[PDB]
Amino acid sequence: PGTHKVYVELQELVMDEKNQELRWMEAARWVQLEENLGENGAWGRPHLSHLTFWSLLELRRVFTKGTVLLDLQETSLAGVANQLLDRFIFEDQIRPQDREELLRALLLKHSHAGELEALGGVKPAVLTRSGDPSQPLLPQHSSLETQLFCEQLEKIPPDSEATLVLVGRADFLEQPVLGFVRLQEAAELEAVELPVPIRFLFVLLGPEAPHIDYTQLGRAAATLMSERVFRIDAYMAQSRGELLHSLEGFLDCSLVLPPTDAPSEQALLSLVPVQRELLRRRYQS
Amino acid sequence: THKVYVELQELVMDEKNQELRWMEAARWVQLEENLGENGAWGRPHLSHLTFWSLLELRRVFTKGTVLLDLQETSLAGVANQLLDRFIFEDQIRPQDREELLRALLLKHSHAGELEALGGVKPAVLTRSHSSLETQLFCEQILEKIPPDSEATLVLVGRADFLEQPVLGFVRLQEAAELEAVELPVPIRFLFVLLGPEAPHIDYTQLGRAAATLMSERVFRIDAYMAQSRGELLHSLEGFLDCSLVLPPTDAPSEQALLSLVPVQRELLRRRYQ
Repeated sequence: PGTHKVYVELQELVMDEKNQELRWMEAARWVQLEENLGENGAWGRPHLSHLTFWSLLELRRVFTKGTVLLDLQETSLAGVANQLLDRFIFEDQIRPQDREELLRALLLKHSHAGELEALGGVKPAVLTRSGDPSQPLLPQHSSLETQLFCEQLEKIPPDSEATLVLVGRADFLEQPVLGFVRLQEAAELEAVELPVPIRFLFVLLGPEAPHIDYTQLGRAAATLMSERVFRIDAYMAQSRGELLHSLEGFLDCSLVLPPTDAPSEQALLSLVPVQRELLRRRYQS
Repeated sequence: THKVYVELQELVMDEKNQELRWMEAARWVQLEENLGENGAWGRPHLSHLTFWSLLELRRVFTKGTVLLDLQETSLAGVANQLLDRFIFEDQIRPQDREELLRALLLKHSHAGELEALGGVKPAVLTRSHSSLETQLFCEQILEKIPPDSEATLVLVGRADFLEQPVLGFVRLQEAAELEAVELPVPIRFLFVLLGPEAPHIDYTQLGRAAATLMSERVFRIDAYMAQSRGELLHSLEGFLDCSLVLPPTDAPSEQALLSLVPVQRELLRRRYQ
């Protein structure tokens, strides 16, 4: 009752091919393991969530100055978006001119995998000063997980609550912004098709910047939400400082594996004690 | 192109005489080997890195002091030019120059001499917990080094009088066999990481990150043909692009690490092409 297991969904602002109207569509989901959604429309193989260094860099940077709304007494996604944008303006995260377009982007239709066969496809999109969507200026890199696992719901616990992670690109925004919202009571939103109530909202919006991949940033946020210690801390957090402390503990026990010319598959096994001790340090203090 | 042998040395004190000196801490030939207490080299292992180590390595490399094709054959001249360029780039004050020169010119001890010293303890420079790798690999060379190999020396120290952490990257015009520091192969690259006590900075981890960076073939080639600090920075950004982070997870360790094999093989496909 105090804490629940968390199902995480990552959704990205994308362009559909048939009508060229930008819409929210899920890209990956976390039920104790990450499943990615390919271009064909079938979920890939579940796998352990590996994070890039830059994604964790940017997650820490946007979380340090991030906006958090804890125990927010609201039930609808529109009201939550209104409150988050008001707190964004209060914290100088966004300018008041950005509010109308950010709101109009937040209540777009949240689609799922079932619409991929109906629609022509999905393409990455960037939201402009007006309502028009654009083609991203920075070079496009295909998703690594899509290239690895994609190309070829009964596991959800009954008392689990959902977490929605929304990543979007907006060229008119001055800097990337983080929005973390914990609802006072878990509420069923139209954003998630599943009958799992929503407790947490992750909103990561920003302009195109070097070393910032918003898909990878959303993956890092979702992996952090799927971590047991951070999940408990987010449930019990009463301020942004507790979330930041949990994130520092998360990064202290993260294992960074640098490039090496010879992947032997046996020198990798030499880091089993390292992984065990890092998990011990994460679980103890 | 040359094969590398990286050597990490740290500023320490000896119990018997309380004298500051540079002590062997780890070496890189093909995998990382750490020196623990009692003077026994640990098991060879993959050079895993911490998030904060690579963080601060990038931070101090961005403001790094880079000397390339330096025409010196002794450690004293390299140190003199390095602190002169430190003063020129305003990394350190001119008053700390004498003390830093005194520190960089202390005796460089090695594995064989550790037992005769009656122990070695970590030290911090004044102006006047055990390592994870030791805990997990050390509780229990010339043949391996290729003939046409050149060595890298990573010098790591703590100096409270310094205001900020300072990185100095020196590349020699010709490989030199320094008399002060004895190595099986001549020194070419010289990493100098100094600074005060600061949050999220473990200087052992900074030196390990620098040594792992220098052991990487692509960065080694780039530093061989680098002509400015920007090229080194770009190679470091590519290194971090290919860097993979494993978050703390409850999966079984063997399967958890084996899942990273295809991710690594894809992540390094165009790096070595």
